[PDB]
Amino acid sequence: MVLSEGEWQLVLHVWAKVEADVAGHGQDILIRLFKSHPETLEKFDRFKHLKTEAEMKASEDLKKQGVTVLTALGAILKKKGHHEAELKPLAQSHATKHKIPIKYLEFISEAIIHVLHSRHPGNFGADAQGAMNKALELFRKDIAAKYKELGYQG
Ligand code: HEM
Repeated sequence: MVLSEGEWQLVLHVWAKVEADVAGHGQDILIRLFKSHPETLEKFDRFKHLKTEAEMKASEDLKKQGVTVLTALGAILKKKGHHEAELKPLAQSHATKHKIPIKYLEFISEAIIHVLHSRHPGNFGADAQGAMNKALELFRKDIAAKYKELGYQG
């Protein structure tokens, strides 16, 4: 798949809004993820013990990982599909170190779209959400194909 320049623009516009508060959005997304798909929290050795949303919210470690996730994602989106270099190390660690099934990347994709919709209704209408969704689908597709080359699930 391939996004048009129109589509990239919709994604980068809402993204520029996200980047006004990386840590806040990170936290919101990860929390959404953990609340919606609690099995995912188990993958995080450092924060697997967190029992409630309040505990999630007060975790400095959780807030650091949200910033890490978003910074890496942002760098990929800003590539506008030319992300081969960035995907390599992410695919390797997620497939062989962390062991993250594609299914889990679909779950965070869902948390991403949920938070953007909630926080940026003005810049996240139906066309922008379509474009975001295509952007993440490309990402997931390309990561799935690297998983396969690495010898893991796809
Ligand atoms: C938006 C898709 C994702 C991005 C861009 C992302 C990015 C990253 C980055 C940049 C790191 C640190 C470097 C590394 O280990 O490669 C990281 C670590 C990690 N990721 Fe992700 N990740 C994503 C999805 C997920 C999901 C869905 C999970 C689990 C459900 C996951 C689990 C982990 C874990 C367990 C680590 C190590 C945390 C620690 O330091 O113990 N990742 N991720």
